[PDB]
Amino acid sequence: HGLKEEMTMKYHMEGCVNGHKFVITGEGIGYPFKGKQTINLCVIEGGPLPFSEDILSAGFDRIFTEYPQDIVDYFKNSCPAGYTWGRSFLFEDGAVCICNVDITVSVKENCIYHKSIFNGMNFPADGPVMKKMTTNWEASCEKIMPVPKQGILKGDVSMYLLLKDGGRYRCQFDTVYKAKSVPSKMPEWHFIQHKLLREDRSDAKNQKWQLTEHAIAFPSALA
Amino acid sequence: HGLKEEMTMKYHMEGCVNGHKFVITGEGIGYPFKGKQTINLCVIEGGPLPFSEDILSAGFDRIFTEYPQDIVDYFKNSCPAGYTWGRSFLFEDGAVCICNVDITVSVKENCIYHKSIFNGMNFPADGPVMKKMTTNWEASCEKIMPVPKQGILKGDVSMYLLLKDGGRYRCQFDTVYKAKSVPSKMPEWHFIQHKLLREDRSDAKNQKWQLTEHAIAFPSALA
Amino acid sequence: HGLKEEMTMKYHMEGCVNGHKFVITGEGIGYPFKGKQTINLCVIEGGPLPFSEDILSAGFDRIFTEYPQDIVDYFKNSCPAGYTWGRSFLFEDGAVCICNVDITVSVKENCIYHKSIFNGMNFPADGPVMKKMTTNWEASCEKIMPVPKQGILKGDVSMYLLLKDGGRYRCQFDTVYKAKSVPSKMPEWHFIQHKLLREDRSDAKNQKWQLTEHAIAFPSALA
Amino acid sequence: HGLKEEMTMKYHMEGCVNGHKFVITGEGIGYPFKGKQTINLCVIEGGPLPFSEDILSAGFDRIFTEYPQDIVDYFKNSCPAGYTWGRSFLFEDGAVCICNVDITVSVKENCIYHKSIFNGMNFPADGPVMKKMTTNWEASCEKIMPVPKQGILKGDVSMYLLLKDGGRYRCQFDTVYKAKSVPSKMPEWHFIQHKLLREDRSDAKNQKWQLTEHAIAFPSALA
Repeated sequence: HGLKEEMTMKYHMEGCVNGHKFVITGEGIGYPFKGKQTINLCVIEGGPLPFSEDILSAGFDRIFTEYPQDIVDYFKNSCPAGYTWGRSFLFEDGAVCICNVDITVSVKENCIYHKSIFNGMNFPADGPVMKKMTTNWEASCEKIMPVPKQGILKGDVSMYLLLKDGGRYRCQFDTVYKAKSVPSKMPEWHFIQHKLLREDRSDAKNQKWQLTEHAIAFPSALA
Repeated sequence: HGLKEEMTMKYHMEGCVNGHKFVITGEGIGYPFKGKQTINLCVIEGGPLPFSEDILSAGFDRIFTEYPQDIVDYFKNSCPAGYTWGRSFLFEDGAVCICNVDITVSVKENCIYHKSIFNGMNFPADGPVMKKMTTNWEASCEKIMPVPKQGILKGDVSMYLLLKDGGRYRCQFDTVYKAKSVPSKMPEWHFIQHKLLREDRSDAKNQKWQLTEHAIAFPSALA
Repeated sequence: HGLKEEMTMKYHMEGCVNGHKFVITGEGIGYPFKGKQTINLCVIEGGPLPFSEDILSAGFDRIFTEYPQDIVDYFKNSCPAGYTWGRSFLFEDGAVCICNVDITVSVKENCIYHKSIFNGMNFPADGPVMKKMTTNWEASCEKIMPVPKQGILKGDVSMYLLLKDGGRYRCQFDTVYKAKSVPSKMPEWHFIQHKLLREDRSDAKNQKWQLTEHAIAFPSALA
Repeated sequence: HGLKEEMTMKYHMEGCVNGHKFVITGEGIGYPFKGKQTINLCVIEGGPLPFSEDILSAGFDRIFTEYPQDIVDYFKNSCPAGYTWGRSFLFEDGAVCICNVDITVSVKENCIYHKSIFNGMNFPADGPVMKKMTTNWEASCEKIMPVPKQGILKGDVSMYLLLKDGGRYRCQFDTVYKAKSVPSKMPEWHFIQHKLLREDRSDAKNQKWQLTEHAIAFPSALA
């Protein structure tokens, strides 16, 4: 579908969180069929961010999911034209974010482009996000489900951002995934398990960090 | 504060709802001290809109609130520099929107400028917003609360959008209002009642409409 | 309708909060047409309660609401047979309660009886409820709406429990009110403003407290 | 822990849903180490129920979960004294239920006893629960999390009840699990996948049905 075992990618995110504007760019290398990716981000406007970077992590691609042969891979089937997705983030302390992403494969470059718009508000000044008290998202299991009359998928995952003191901070992710062309095949409902990690790489020059994700699709374990 | 009994205003909104991009411009006339306004909107890009216009109505100014003398008017006080606000809209069927607005008074024009960004997603294709089945918002009572030590306000109002068949469709609004300069005076908590009405004005050529709002601040009725 | 200007009432509540069982009895005197009541509660089983007594307050009667003559008084019209109500309490930190109440007028004794079942859970051990850090609910405005063709009302109020440190703790109330017998008349939607106050009266032998409420119904102030 | 390869169980549930009171009794057989159970329910008061029986299904035991040897089994370690649990059910259309269950093993009888109290409200008259339009819960993945320093667990699962017309009706479950004796060992966080199936067995004398469940615990799939 215009894809190879190893690919590069590019990222552009513009956002506003609690009224703070920012632009982030980045690049990475991934293995679409192994569901693995490693990416490096740099805050080119609005740095240093007054809020935890961890809230942005999921806003930077389900092409990078190891799918078994007997589950339709809606995301690779959408390539190379690609797909768009929209996601709401509902945090336990009343904060709300929305992210929209447009994904396109460049077959000429073997490179997957990502353009994001990220908007969020109502993070309490004294909460773990504005106080930068977060460390990493916990590993998760997302439910993926088809909307057959519409040729789109929905995702549903209850997420936990782990805190410096050892506590957890919950966020409900609800996602709509939409191929750019009408799919011939639709998957049945299944799960995707994720593990996403951040490592800071900031220095005198820029705020920057590395994200790594490993994702695998699974059917229900029950016969 | 650079305000007069009668003023004009200008509106620019850019947004995206369920992946549909659009731009809307507008102008009107209002009476700040009476808490009354009438505005006319024009869809300039992305029309006709594939969703109900009603979801957008509150995204286009608490300066137009009648305040009694013994309640601090945070919004008028913030003039002529103005203020900003951010709102989440949580609909009963899972849809989520976020709107950010920047408001500033041109004393030389006697005009209030409003620039807004509206994003929304997860409106069901068969729901009243996508099927354009709504008529008007019901009149409402918003609670306004000061945030101690941050010089900002929060707003909380449970809204109902009335449907062509006599139903109601609920949306929870949560707002943060922030003056561009530190306030010297902060209000105690109070209510604001609103009545917001839409009248279509669409050609065979163009999508356009008028909005009127009347808003009044009140303390608790129980003494 | 079996009602007088001054009446007595009786209360029996059984409940479980965070797995703690309790039984509470009470009595009071009220003024139905003036919207005022004072009641006295005594924990006869499960005392002293390991949670804030304030969560229980709204679980012990809209008969005690001053209605203007131009709004239908559904609650008084249901008497003397009475009415039942069911309410969910959704707290900002994830705690959830439900309460069900059965209300009947005894004309022989000029006394309104209240039988309630209160269930709640997921109050965090470190939170204001389990640490008894609450003082009183802030005054409120509830929206009351008729349900076309079911002979019932729905109430919607966003409540705030004031904290010892001066903070607020939010809870969303959603109520279903159901006259025992079919009403001849239904109200249009309106507001009810409430003010509810608690005074501790515990002694050497029982946990005890007094509650007072004043409630008045109003149309929209904008017509 | 007083457990055997094959065991029997007894149930008693008392409840009220939208004001309708009921009593259910039941009996089953199960295989704790294989995570399988089959139970038969009989409505002994308040039959036939005016709501879908499917909302009750999860209210009738995590002892019945196939556990990896390398994950601490909180539930079997609590036996034979047993454990209790509380759960909130937040449906997408605003209905709310709470269930509390007390579980205990009779070693003499090789029998697991369950006593439940189920209360729910705000199911819309025209919704799939009151219109009995549901067929079965879809198979799920619950996240199970230890609570540091309290010796309890929390469960979080986003559940979907399948409808006759092929649609889905969403419910968020949040559970608190509490061993009767303070545990010496706590598990790390993990998943439990479930599949729960209902078959109606109603005759002219009683409303009756069968439930089967298969549940397996898993760690995160990712390294």
